[PDB]
Amino acid sequence: AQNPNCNIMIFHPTKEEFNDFDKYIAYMESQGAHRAGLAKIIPPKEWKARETYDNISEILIATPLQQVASGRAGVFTQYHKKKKAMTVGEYRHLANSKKYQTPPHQNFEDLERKYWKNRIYNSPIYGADISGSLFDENTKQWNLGHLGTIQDLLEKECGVVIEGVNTPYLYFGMWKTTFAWHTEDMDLYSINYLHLGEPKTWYVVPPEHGQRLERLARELFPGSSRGCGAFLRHKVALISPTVLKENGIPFNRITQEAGEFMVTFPYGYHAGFNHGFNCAEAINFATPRWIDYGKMASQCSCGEARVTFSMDAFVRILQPERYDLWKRGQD
Ligand SMILES: O=C(O)CNC(=O)C(=O)O
Ligand SMILES: [Mg+2]
Ligand code: NI
Ligand SMILES: [Zn+2]
Repeated sequence: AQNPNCNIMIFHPTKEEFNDFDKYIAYMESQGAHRAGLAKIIPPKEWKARETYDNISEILIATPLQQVASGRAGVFTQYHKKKKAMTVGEYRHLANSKKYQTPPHQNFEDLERKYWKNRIYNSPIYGADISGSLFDENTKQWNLGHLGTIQDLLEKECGVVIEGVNTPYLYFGMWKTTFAWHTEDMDLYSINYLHLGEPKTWYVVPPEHGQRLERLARELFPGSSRGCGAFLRHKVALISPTVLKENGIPFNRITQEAGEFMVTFPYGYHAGFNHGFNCAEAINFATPRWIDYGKMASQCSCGEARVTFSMDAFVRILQPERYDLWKRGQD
């Protein structure tokens, strides 16, 4: 069995290997990359996402979100307070202001220490889930707006034609912006490209050990667990690496820098934080190996998780028994 310790693997495809996206995902899996839940892909030196980032300041962040924490430094939840719209240029200036800018630090490890010590005492502002793309239309390799769609994959694998679409989303981050512990909708893959700016640190639990993280989370967040048998789908709970180590939960960590891709694999729980002003693009995708995970994915039916239109068909076809309850939670 490849990669039996479930380490995060880093790949360096050549320009020729970068042509066929599906093939390269299946190659990474042949080497055991999915066992970690997360892999890093460094593009060949000849590749670029677009020519420059000099003209993105007029993109609108319609609903910036202030991430307010509650709890203790290593075990907290966050809620998102809506703020007035602002452009990317306005947000960049805000991120770089004295109130929000990255503090002085020695290296990534020191900054990670500072994040876990101090995150809860501040409320950073995040642009999230902004439909759009920064890939040039002429970029033919690993262009996150030109991937094979999940609806087409389900049709190819299972024969059923379904409604829905699959487009990418932009994220604008700042120091301490935080992504809570979660798997993807319907335990899909994700891919994330860091277009510009400061890094993103990731934490990940191997898919084979995801239920260990869920059990800890039910212990640490006991009211939330009583409210919903899949409350991590709310995407609000944080647990630090120190707490995970104290409780014997298997995980790994890695820092993504600008110009790098990260792939998350089905049922790989992940969380993390941004180091400073940055812009990322991400999208969900499927492969044939996903189908079995989609069929078994938990679902939130309490009303909290609310998700895209296109998840309807996935639940309806892959999880017909759960469909009526889940749709009630959508309405
Ligand atoms: O840019 C981001 O914070 C969100 N990314 C993830 O959880 C992911 O791509 O799966
Ligand atoms: Mg612009
Ligand atoms: Ni994710
Ligand atoms: Zn719920």
